[PDB]
Amino acid sequence: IETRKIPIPPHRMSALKANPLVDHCKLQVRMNIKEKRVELRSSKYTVSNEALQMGADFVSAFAMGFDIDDAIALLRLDSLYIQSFDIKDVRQTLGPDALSRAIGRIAGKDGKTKFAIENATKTRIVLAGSKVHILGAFENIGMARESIVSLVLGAQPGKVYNNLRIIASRMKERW
RNA sequence: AGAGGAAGUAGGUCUCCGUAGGUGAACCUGCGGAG
Repeated sequence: IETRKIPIPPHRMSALKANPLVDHCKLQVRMNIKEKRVELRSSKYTVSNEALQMGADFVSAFAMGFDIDDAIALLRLDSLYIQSFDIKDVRQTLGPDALSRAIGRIAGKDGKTKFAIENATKTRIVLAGSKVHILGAFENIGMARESIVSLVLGAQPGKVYNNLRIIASRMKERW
């Protein structure tokens, strides 16, 4: 018998107050969004450390900016990963014109560039300033990560999107 | 002004917060900030 408690940011508290993991994995839950904690407890119907760690990963992935439409995908498919890239990781210049210009390049007006990158490499990303979070299979996470870091190296989004599309097609192909 | 003669050229998304107005709890728009 093991328990795991996770902290949540003060962003998604109403969305966590929305309504089930006891039905999903037979693992008893408690919540308190004023101490920012969510208790996960394993019962006699709870069988595996896989179920424990996957419930923990599902709740933390809902906490870090994804909704349930992209979180029950993590509850369901075991090939699905999350990777959280800080924009402060590997940096091309020392100059502090970073945050606004970089996430203006990555996000794009009305979400055009983030959305086209998502549709191109089949991954699902969310963007909040310094931290950008990628969800999907880890080769798609590698594709989205190399596209985003080539966006912050200062390459144009048209050329980056073209190369991303051709790499995504060659990765979809079997032989 | 005249019929002839002869010639030549052809780039801030999402979420939250503080605002100000709107039709009020909520909610919408605009702005200023943090993730």
